[PDB]
Amino acid sequence: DQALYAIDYIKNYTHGKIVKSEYWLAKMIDLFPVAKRAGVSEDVLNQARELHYDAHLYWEWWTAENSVGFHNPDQARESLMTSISKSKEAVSLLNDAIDAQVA
Amino acid sequence: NLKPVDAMQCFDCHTQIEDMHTVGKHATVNCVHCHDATEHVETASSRRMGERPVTRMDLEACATCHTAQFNSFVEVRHESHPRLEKATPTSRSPMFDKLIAGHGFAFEHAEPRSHAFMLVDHFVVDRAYGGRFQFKNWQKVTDGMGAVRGAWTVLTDADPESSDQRRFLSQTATAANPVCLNCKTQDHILDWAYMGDEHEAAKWSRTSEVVEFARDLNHPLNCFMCHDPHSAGPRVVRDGLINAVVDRGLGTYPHDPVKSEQQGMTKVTFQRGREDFRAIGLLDTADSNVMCAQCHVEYNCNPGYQLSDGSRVGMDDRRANHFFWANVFDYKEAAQEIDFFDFRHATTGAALPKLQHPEAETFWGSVHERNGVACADCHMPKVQLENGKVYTSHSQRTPRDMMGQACLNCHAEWTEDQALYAIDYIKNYTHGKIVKSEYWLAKMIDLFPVAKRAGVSEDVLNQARELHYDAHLYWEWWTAENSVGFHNPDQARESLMTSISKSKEAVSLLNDAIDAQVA
Amino acid sequence: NLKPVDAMQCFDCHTQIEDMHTVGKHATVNCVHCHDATEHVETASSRRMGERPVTRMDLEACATCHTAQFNSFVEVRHESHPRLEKATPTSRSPMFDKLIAGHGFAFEHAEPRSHAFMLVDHFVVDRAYGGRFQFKNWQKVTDGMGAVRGAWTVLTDADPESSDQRRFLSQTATAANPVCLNCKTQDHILDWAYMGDEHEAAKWSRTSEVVEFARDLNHPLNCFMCHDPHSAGPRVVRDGLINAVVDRGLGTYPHDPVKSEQQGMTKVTFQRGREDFRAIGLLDTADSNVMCAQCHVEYNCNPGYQLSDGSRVGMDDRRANHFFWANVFDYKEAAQEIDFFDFRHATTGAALPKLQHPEAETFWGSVHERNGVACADCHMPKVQLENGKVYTSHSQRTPRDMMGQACLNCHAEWTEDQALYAIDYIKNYTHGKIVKSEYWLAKMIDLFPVAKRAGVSEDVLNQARELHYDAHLYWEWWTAENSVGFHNPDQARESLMTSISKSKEAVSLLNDAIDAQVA
Amino acid sequence: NLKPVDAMQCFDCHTQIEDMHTVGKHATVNCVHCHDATEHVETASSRRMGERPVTRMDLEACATCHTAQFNSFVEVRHESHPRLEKATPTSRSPMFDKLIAGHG
Ligand code: HEC
Ligand code: HEC
Ligand code: HEC
Ligand code: HEC
Ligand code: HEC
Ligand code: HEC
Ligand code: HEC
Ligand code: HEC
Ligand code: HEC
Ligand code: HEC
Ligand code: HEC
Ligand code: HEC
Ligand code: HEC
Ligand code: HEC
Ligand SMILES: [Ca+2]
Ligand SMILES: [Ca+2]
Ligand SMILES: [Ca+2]
Ligand SMILES: [Ca+2]
Repeated sequence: DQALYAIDYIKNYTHGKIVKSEYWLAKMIDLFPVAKRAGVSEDVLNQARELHYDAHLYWEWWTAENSVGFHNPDQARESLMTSISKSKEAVSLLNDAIDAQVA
Repeated sequence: NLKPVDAMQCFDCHTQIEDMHTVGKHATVNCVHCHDATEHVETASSRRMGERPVTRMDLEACATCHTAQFNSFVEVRHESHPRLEKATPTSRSPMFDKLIAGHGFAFEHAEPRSHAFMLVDHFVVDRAYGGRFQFKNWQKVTDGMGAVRGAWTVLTDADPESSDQRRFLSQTATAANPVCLNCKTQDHILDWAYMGDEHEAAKWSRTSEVVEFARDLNHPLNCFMCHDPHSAGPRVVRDGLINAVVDRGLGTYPHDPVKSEQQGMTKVTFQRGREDFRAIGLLDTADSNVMCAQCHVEYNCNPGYQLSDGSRVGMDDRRANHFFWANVFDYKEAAQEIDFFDFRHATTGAALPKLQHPEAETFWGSVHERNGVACADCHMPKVQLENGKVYTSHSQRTPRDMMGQACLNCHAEWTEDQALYAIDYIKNYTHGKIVKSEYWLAKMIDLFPVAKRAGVSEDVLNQARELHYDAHLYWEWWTAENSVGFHNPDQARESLMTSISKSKEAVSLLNDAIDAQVA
Repeated sequence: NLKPVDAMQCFDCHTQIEDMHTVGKHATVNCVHCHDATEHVETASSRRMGERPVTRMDLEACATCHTAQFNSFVEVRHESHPRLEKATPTSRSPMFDKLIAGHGFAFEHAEPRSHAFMLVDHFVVDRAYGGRFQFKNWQKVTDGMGAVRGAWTVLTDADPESSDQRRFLSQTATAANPVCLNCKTQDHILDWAYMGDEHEAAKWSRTSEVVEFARDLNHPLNCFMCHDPHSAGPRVVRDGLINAVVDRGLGTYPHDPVKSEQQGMTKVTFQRGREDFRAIGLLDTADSNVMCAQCHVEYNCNPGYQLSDGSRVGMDDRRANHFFWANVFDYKEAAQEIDFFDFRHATTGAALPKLQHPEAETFWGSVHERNGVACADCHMPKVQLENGKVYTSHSQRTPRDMMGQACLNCHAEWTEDQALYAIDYIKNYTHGKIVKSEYWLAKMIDLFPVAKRAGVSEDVLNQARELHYDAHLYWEWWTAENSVGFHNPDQARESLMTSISKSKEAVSLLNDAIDAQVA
Repeated sequence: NLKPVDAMQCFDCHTQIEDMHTVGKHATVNCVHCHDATEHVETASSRRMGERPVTRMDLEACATCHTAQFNSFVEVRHESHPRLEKATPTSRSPMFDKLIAGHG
């Protein structure tokens, strides 16, 4: 029971960071149509697309991998925190650009 | 081997301890079990401490003569899933990230696990210390006995050379402050003045550097939090609780003056240099409702802002250590009474409250509470033995693990499966209304950017923000509270229906205003 | 609530207690936990007792600070079948009635059950008090906690107005005497002189009226039988054991002088006025082999007869309280040394020994004993806890209930089923040889009436009687011993083959003599 | 205790019930098990009901002679989770509120 509990600690923690990475990716993705329709420049959209590559990579590795973090818990944690960081940077970029177009 | 000291010599100075120790069930328990005071005795005067004696606060100090209670307390319930994030589709609050955006809990909020881990879990959670403290390795997460022995036996500090709060991992927060620690440990009981006020005799206070404070603390939920070590009689030590019940005269049962008198609290104060320093609350009866309410309540333990003018309320302010001592329908008035809110929502801009596990305030007025039932009856009942000396279980956990003692002794008309079915009926119904409240809150929140970008007036947005306060309060109480409605099902239902009503009113307001701007 | 007494004042007289109490792990344990000495202190001098202080012998005196050990001790093992007669085809000795005829054990001899019941079971067995004492009703047979609280809380006396041993039911015997009680209780520890010799300061002795003595005794297997109450250190209190080990110089391990020196015993005597009165044996180490040997040995605790001339040896004689402290192959010589036998066989007329549960003397020289294993390793091991303070189980019972701790910790090469299979191989083999030994003993016994009636000479019958002594000894050791050979399988095998050899020799002798007379 | 009624008297009016009752496996089951019709019999005509008889519709009316089927029917399956809302992430329709908006 102690060994199973140790596995579940890692899987539960990793899965929560996968879900949070998805929340931030989804939040960024939903801003793209709003930005395009508001007249945000291709230069800004391309900057956001470059951030999307990294936000996607550092998340999808972990939904693709079958151990839910168990095989390398510190690596999963560092990667998923990077995904979230990249999405947040993209959300800020797009929101600011949308707000400038509207004003 | 321990050698007894002359307690009468101590009592020549310590008349308060004499009055307590000589009369209760620890009258034969010598001071040497918990104190090393040789140099203190040689140097103290009637008014000055001299050399400070050593006081043991480890739980093993009580385990020598009370092994059964200690072993029960340190049991790890492996079925209480560990490090399980609440903001996921399969846990308590699927839309928590959207609803709580702007608050430190967004960084991590896991479900509770067994009491042995409370202090280590406080130190390692991602929202507390910027990831500074971690288990030594991932095997240590199982070690309840090690955590009890001391947090620093199982944890590391990423930088022992600095004491500032900062981020060591990118997606962390630094929400921890000294007030939090009062619901994780009382190792600091002699080093902390009542309420965490500045005091000459206090090493630590509300305004301390929390990283330095953390390093001085070791043990979870000390045995003496509910039991006076000198009299062995029932008590509480938590300052904010004593402040609500006694200082503010609210009583142990604010809705019931008679029960408050029968089951009351007496405040006892201890001085340093003849100035009030610390306090305890002795209980009239061994009332677990009040013992557990030292921590299982809604509280302030953090900086915030004034509702009146939006200005900062810092750790230096008494409001940073506060027990509201109010049920869900009295809470808004209680927060207005101290002119306080917690955070501004990141999307809506609304001033919002942050709610903490309010089991004690939720239990008031429930069918079980009105019938004289208390937390311990369901969560730490007497052990049943075919042959043996009965003692009280100290493994505070769900009644599902001990249904015979926790439920069926009172409910003779039910089998175990029938009692579980009754619990699940209430939890299933309540959870569906929590999910529906989140759906309507999320729908309202998503309209704020659309309204702002459409040119909706600040007057209309401010009206919606006022509705957001209520929609949030009447929802979050129930994701914060751990029983998923069981502790007071009719109250949960009325509150969650109010949340939904408030969100719907705000959605209608915003949609109409957006539509007018567009036309 | 208890109020502590001034222990230093006691020590002004009691220097022997001071030297024990101040040094051990009970230095902080006040006398008031076990003594009521107020009127004693008011009236005593260092040379005059004054009023006799009260001493507590109840187990709850220890349970107050050691609940885990107490609760483990009082557990009832329901799978240890109760009141199960050994003289039946499905138990230990199918032909016991034929083989033991002439002895009191023929009236009833049940298998042992849990320790909580030892004093009540002694009082109610059909062989002991003529049926005088019974459980209050048949429900009380389950009440281990009640028996521990006191025998007289669960038993009745058929005639409180008389104190003579007599039959109240027809098929009972009156074998009980005061020496028996020393292996059931030590409630009388302050009222019984060493060995039960007559003494001015002793209320009770070997020659007391056993019904009166019985009425004054309450508790089974007191906690202080293995633990000194003043030092908390390991000891024995049983007079017969101290007499064998120390007075007679045999040592704790008669077959190993080195182990006897490393794991020895120090006799401590306590005086009444100028005179030696009682004694204990303090142990060098916490050696359960010697603690359990206070009772699990072969003994005299009864009147008998002399081998030399057939004369009666009564309770007044020192031989009526005796530990032989000899293995099966040394026993005959040990009994010759004191010139003693137990009974004359009802059919054969042979002088015979009666054997009592010789677990300690059987265990000597076995593979486990030679490897430093002790009774507690298999029968009261440390508890294993995922999280908790380790303590020693006090539920003395078969290892089958705790195979992980009792066997598999040392035998990593085995599963539980493999270890059980190895135990059963030995018990099955040993039991088959016990049954064969009984077959040959019964065949011999049955020839005695045929031989007598055919006019076989007394010289021949006497030769056969001398063979009966050995055939008996080398069989009954193993029905008396409770492991069915497991404690020493090679010795059981050698002894049982000797029994069968002796019976076959007697059968041949008698058949030949019968045939010559005829055819 | 129940006392049987004269079913043939009923059948004088109730030919449809006669055709059904006399032929099936309840031909020996008396009307009193399910109907109290004393005042009805005294007041009815061939075409008018008169006083309305009582008709039992409780399941225990069948349980007297068919206890096994009744006991099987009333069993509660505790594993069939009660009051469990379908519009939640862990049930049948996670997005039900959005999709059904406008319906009760
Ligand atoms: C008079 C000379 C004293 C003697 C004798 C003992 N103590 Fe004391 N103690 C004394 C003072 C003036 C104070 C400061 C608080 C006050 O009452 O004014 C103390 C403090 C303590 C404490 C608290 C220590 C802390 O960290 O805050 C303890 C635990 C304590 N003292 C214990 C103690 C013991 C066990 C004594 C007998 C061995 C003893 N004290 C004697 C004054 C005097
Ligand atoms: C463990 C079973 C203890 C026993 C035995 C004794 N003390 Fe104690 N003491 C103990 C604790 C955990 C604390 C911290 C405060 C709390 O309320 O839990 C204390 C504190 C004191 C103090 C300080 C009181 C104050 O001014 O703040 C004093 C003066 C003190 N203790 C004295 C004392 C004496 C004299 C004892 C022998 C009679 C004694 N204590 C026993 C734990 C335990
Ligand atoms: C042995 C030296 C002890 C130490 C160390 C601790 N306690 Fe104790 N406790 C002890 C005794 C002999 C008793 C009386 C037993 C009886 O029932 O007569 C107690 C009692 C308690 C109680 C019950 C009090 C009551 O019901 O009024 C409590 C709650 C208790 N003890 C708690 C406790 C704590 C928290 C300890 C560590 C600070 C502690 N005890 C140490 C003996 C000993
Ligand atoms: C021997 C071949 C092993 C196997 C099979 C398993 N584990 Fe292991 N584990 C092993 C070692 C030598 C270590 C390092 C410990 C040390 O010596 O310092 C570990 C470590 C772990 C950890 C901690 C991982 C971390 O990142 O800190 C965990 C949580 C753990 N082991 C669990 C675990 C599980 C659940 C296993 C079965 C699936 C398992 N281990 C097998 C050695 C071996
Ligand atoms: C008493 C009024 C408390 C204050 C002050 C703090 N916490 Fe707390 N905490 C308390 C309880 C009763 C519980 C269990 C019930 C629950 O809903 O969780 C907790 C739990 C935690 C946990 C574990 C669960 C989690 O949220 O991840 C952590 C990590 C935690 N608490 C941290 C924490 C912080 C950082 C605090 C100061 C900002 C704080 N707690 C104060 C009771 C009380
Ligand atoms: C409050 C959250 C508690 C903590 C911390 C500790 N105990 Fe406790 N204890 C608590 C309750 C509600 C009760 C039952 C009181 C009643 O009469 O209903 C107890 C009881 C005890 C006792 C008395 C004997 C018994 O009933 O078991 C003892 C000796 C005891 N508790 C010891 C003890 C120890 C050693 C603790 C730390 C491991 C401890 N308690 C903490 C509530 C609380
Ligand atoms: C019986 C009438 C109860 C009383 C009195 C108290 N609680 Fe309770 N609690 C009860 C139930 C049926 C549940 C749900 C348990 C389940 O397995 O579904 C709870 C839940 C909690 C929890 C969370 C426990 C968990 O799920 O692991 C906590 C922290 C809790 N309760 C605390 C608590 C407090 C502090 C109480 C006194 C104010 C209290 N409970 C009383 C049943 C009962
Ligand atoms: C000298 C004035 C004494 C003081 C002070 C105490 N005790 Fe004593 N005790 C004393 C004597 C002379 C005797 C009799 C010795 C003899 O020769 O027989 C005793 C005896 C006891 C006993 C044994 C009683 C029995 O059943 O045989 C006990 C248990 C005892 N004393 C306890 C005791 C306690 C606890 C004391 C301090 C409270 C104490 N005694 C003081 C002489 C004196
Ligand atoms: C509380 C007032 C106690 C009473 C009553 C009894 N015992 Fe005790 N015991 C007590 C303490 C505080 C300790 C020391 C704990 C430690 O490890 O520091 C002990 C110790 C023992 C031991 C172990 C001794 C050793 O290893 O050297 C034993 C065997 C023991 N105690 C037995 C015992 C008996 C038989 C009692 C009834 C006569 C008894 N104890 C009462 C506290 C208290
Ligand atoms: C209610 C209809 C009962 C049934 C069913 C069982 N028992 Fe009973 N038992 C009952 C009573 C009222 C009594 C007498 C209690 C009293 O007033 O003294 C008993 C007694 C016993 C006894 C003791 C018999 C004796 O001769 O002393 C035993 C051993 C016993 N009961 C056991 C028992 C068993 C095993 C049952 C199921 C087969 C059983 N009882 C059923 C009341 C009732
Ligand atoms: C210590 C050397 C003992 C003496 C003196 C007496 N008995 Fe005993 N007895 C002893 C042990 C170790 C056991 C358990 C092991 C076993 O083989 O039984 C017993 C058991 C009993 C029992 C229960 C089993 C039974 O035989 O029915 C009884 C009723 C019993 N003992 C009675 C008894 C009598 C009457 C004694 C004096 C003639 C006597 N015992 C002395 C250890 C010792
Ligand atoms: C001999 C037949 C014993 C009887 C009677 C009692 N105990 Fe015991 N105890 C015994 C052994 C062999 C041991 C282990 C010694 C070792 O070091 O291996 C113990 C130990 C204890 C202790 C120490 C703590 C622990 O290891 O659990 C205590 C406090 C203790 N025992 C208490 C105790 C009580 C309360 C008893 C009466 C209910 C009791 N012991 C009887 C052997 C024997
Ligand atoms: C002719 C005088 C009748 C007699 C004899 C009985 N019934 Fe009747 N019944 C009669 C009529 C005209 C009606 C109205 C329906 C129709 O066929 O036109 C009824 C109705 C009933 C009903 C239905 C009652 C209802 O609530 O709708 C029942 C259950 C019924 N009748 C039962 C019944 C019984 C059991 C009789 C013998 C005891 C009986 N009826 C005789 C006319 C006549
Ligand atoms: C006793 C007075 C009965 C009452 C009341 C009810 N039923 Fe009955 N039923 C009864 C008998 C004697 C039989 C025949 C048994 C056989 O197999 O011979 C039946 C049969 C049925 C059946 C089976 C019919 C078939 O297979 O054709 C059914 C479905 C049935 N009964 C249902 C039923 C209902 C629903 C009742 C309450 C309205 C009811 N029965 C009452 C005897 C009795
Ligand atoms: Ca939990
Ligand atoms: Ca709050
Ligand atoms: Ca047995
Ligand atoms: Ca013998």
